[PDB]
Amino acid sequence: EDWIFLVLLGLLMALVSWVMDYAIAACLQAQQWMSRGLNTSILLQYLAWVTYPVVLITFSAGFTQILAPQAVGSGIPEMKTILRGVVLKEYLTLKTFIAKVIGLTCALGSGMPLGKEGPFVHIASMCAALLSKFLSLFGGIYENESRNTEMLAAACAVGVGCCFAAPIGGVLFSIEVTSTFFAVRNYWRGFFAATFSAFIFRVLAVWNRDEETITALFKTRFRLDFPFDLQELPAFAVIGIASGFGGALFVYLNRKIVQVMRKQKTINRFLMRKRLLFPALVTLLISTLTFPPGFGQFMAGQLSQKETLVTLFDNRTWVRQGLVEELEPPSTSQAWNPPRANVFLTLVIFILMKFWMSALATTIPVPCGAFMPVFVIGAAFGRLVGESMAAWFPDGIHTDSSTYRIVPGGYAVVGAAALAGAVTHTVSTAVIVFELTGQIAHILPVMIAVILANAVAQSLQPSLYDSIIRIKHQQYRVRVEDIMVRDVPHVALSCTFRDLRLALHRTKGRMLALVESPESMILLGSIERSQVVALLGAQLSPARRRQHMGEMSPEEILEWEEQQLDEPVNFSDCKIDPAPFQLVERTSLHKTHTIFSLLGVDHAYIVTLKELRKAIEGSVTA
Amino acid sequence: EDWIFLVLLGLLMALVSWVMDYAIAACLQAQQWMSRGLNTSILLQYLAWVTYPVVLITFSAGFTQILAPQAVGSGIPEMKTILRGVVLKEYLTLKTFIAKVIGLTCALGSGMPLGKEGPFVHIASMCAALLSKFLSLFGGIYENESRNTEMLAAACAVGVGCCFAAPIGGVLFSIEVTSTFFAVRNYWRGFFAATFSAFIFRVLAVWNRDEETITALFKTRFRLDFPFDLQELPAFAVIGIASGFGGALFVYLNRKIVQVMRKQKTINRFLMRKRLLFPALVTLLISTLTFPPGFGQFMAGQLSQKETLVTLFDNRTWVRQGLVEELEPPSTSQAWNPPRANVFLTLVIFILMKFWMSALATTIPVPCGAFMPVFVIGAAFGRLVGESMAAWFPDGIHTDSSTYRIVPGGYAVVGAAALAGAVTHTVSTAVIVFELTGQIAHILPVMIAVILANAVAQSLQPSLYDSIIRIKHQQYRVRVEDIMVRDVPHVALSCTFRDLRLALHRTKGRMLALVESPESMILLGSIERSQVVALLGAQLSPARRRQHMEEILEWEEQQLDEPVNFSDCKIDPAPFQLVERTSLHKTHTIFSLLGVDHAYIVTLKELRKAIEGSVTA
Repeated sequence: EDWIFLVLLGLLMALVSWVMDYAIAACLQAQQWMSRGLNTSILLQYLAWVTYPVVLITFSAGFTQILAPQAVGSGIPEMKTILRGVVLKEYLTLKTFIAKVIGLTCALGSGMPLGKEGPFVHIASMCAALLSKFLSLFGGIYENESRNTEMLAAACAVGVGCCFAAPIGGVLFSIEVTSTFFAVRNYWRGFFAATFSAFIFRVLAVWNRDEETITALFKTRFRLDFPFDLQELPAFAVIGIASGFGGALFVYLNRKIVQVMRKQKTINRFLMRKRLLFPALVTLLISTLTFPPGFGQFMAGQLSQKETLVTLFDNRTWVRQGLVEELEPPSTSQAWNPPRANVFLTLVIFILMKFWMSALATTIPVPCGAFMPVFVIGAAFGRLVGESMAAWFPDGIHTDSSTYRIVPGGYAVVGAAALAGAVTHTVSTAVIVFELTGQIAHILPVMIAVILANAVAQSLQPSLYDSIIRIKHQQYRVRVEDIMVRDVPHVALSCTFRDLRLALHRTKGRMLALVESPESMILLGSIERSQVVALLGAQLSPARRRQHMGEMSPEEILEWEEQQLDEPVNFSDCKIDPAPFQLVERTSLHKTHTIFSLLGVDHAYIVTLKELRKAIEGSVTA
Repeated sequence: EDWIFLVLLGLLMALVSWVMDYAIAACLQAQQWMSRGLNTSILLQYLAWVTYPVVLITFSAGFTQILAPQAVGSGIPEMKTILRGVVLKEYLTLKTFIAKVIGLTCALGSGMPLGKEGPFVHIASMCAALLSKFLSLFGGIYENESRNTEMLAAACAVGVGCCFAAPIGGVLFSIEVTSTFFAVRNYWRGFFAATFSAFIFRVLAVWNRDEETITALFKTRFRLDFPFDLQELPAFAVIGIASGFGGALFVYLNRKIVQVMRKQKTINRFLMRKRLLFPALVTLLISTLTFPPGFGQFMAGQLSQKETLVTLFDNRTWVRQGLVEELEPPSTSQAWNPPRANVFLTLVIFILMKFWMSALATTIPVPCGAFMPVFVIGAAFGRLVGESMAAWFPDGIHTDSSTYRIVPGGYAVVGAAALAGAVTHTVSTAVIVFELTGQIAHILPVMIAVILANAVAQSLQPSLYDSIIRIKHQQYRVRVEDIMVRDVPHVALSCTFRDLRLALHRTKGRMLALVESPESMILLGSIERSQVVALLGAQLSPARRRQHMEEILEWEEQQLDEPVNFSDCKIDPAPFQLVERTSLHKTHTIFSLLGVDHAYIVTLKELRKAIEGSVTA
């Protein structure tokens, strides 16, 4: 049951990933062809390069808003809530699936600096849930909510891995971000299905002849014998620490911008009146600023995210390219070398500018991710550091009568992984970059930088997903009993339905306490609403009524039904939930936190969560 | 607090690992020098090659028995119970630490086909606990038990990673074996400390000039551009499936041998009388069977585990060595090519013999691991498959007008990873082998073989560590209430200490419920042992009697009317909570979350006995 479900999930995920990659590649090449074919005049080229991304962003935003507004956003915090016990059923629908897929496809094909990790993991979970209902028609065993949650958790890992074609890093990323306690059984299913999905995706890529064989997406060609020297270790460490700041700073600005979007009343009014104008305006601004013959000469704006990341991982030293540039074809790296600006100046401009472009683009009401822009900007930072170090040591480092030339690509990988970890607070970023590049020779520098960046970022700022979810010994002193109300309705065993209907019209609660006797008061079991509906539906069979012997007003029928309320109730056929939640009134808040973090139950033992959460919010912010 | 603790744990672990590796290398080179220096006569060479491993094994077994018999065994299943909530305090001692370290050193220097991961992770747990106890003198915040368990779990990953110098693979392996529910916070601490463990170990290795730079332990030199072809995918998959059998079979035979070692009364009596003879006898047998000029010519017995594993990872094709063997120095692989036996025959003999050799050596009452023999034998199996495939395709596979030669080293890596995963039921083994080899070019075939082997092994047999711990719709019908005795002693709030001492002398339980009245039975508050100690200490103060102006037991009885206070010391009045009607699935998950033993008193012993009774019928 489980294994075939994972296999099918992986197969459909590989198909979806391949078709989305093909669509975004087609959109990108269409954009490049339109830009190049209108080179006769700068004005027409600017007009096309502006209108195209604007058109795609407006179309995606409008389609997502009309079809399913819940598709807006990354969705990773949403599944964090899902796996913490808060079941938002509205997010897992076919309409939201189509809206999110089309919106993410258009956003990624418009050339916007956005990521796919969030919407794609959301689609992973949604597809797993849809396959769960599809298999439910062939058997009720899938109706279990615990197994559905397990499959959703596995599908998160499957989607994150299929994003990078990295089954290990994807599953580790999902474990870090979507949960705090993870079962090794769920790890097994998630990694298995992610492996199958990556296999099928690579086979499809080979079949389409996009890649010659099953290989890495971001191939590097660093030296394996001597990839790095010991004297390179501390600077690499610095690359981490600064990246941590670059992480802690980033999560700051984004959280501010949305607040500026939310707190300002005039901006809110403009959004409520002209919701499609803001994405159009920001896309206009970014397209104008990244115009290749304009400011794009200082940013290499003619490159999309993929080729930019590939170029940043180049193993050659750009600073020394000026002497051996006669016996090779024109490589892509020449786009980073304008005749008027040095490599270092271009890298600094790209960093300082793409930083705030990504910060603003992450706030757009479209399905998009943030891991890709952070990865690209960190790769640029690492490339800058590596080029600076190579400039400081033109002939490399001397060790044991040998001279080893410094490779800026290793520094770029280090910086990308470190800044991704700093922004996200996840350890798998090293695993993801390792599986993307295909070389683990730089394992120690990347790892040290990632650890340092994650540590300093966690010391400074919480994670970006936590920011989204928050925007979208003295503990023993406080007691819970001080806010408990003694007024609770009780139902006698031999009472009539009059008191029951009076309580139903008086109390809007979802549950009632059916006690055995007022003295012992041993509660035997809760009653579900679906149980009552099923009993009512089955009771109206003519056989039982016969054996247990038109413009009319409904009041007469209601009176007859009231007079016919002397029949017994049965609890044999349908299921009964045997597990109330458990706490003690004197439980320490640490154990409370651990238990509620373990599985995420909204209810405890009647006490409600609303006022307790109000008190907690009033005890932490002040 | 935590971070510096991890840093110190990593530093000491790296130092211990480096000194252990140096000692093992010194013992191995001493054995090789002794064997080579007595080549004048085969009899004396055989005598030395027999006595030396026997001497080290007997010394290790005797020292472990005398100092701390608890150090016997791998230590992983015992650490798993510690993380499941069963606190066996006897294992985490200085004496067990010293005994286990010296036994590991002697056993791995004797040339025995054994591994270190289990005993080494046990060292990790013990040193983390000892560091906690040492620095607890500087602060009380560490006598909390939960944080002690967290650092034990972190040290598990620390030790497993430092074994392979693989920060990611070690932590993931530890998560697979030692726990079923793991916190990402514990992952962070364990991975941090393991990373600095590997860093310091590599720095020390570079300083000692053992390695030129910080690099992989088992360097491979496979082609990075095109490492494998798609037509190689199904055979690689087969390498997994058979390895799964090779896993499920292995865990079988070991569990049988110990059972035969346990059930047989004569062997057991010999063990009580001559416990040092059995390791000596088995060491004599294995040394005789791996004698290099004897049967070792068909098994390459001149090579220990490390160089054997390095040779099995060679990128050259052995079958074709016979034509281009004139312009290179004599490589280690020549040890696998006797003039009388082909490569395939030698590999098959090595497989068939080393399999049962490792199976028998895993049962020895010395601290040893099984991952290294399984890894070596799986590498041999993969090398055999790769050589056979290269023989079937002498010029490689043709793809896109190109011809690519088959590299048996990738097959050896795939087989080793698959069989290690099949034996251990751990997915992480791919990451460990990847960080050891330093190349991830064969990544997809490795994971396919590992997952297939793990699936078939789990379908067939439980894990080796589970075997060790077990040797050392109608489900809903059975209920717990059917085995409960309704008679439980109760203590009234208005009673004297006479009834309390009577209950303590009658009931051996650690805690009792002090209720107000037998009717309401409202438990107001528990009394800790420290509370009783404080009351006893304050009871003997002469100042209270003086200022208010045998026989010891009578005086205490006369002084039983003093007040009690609940202000100074801490009290935890909230024991763990469960429902009697909890279904078995979530019951199993909880008894594996933090893991409990007791619940609400109802005892689990009779239910466990009933479960154990479901096997004979």
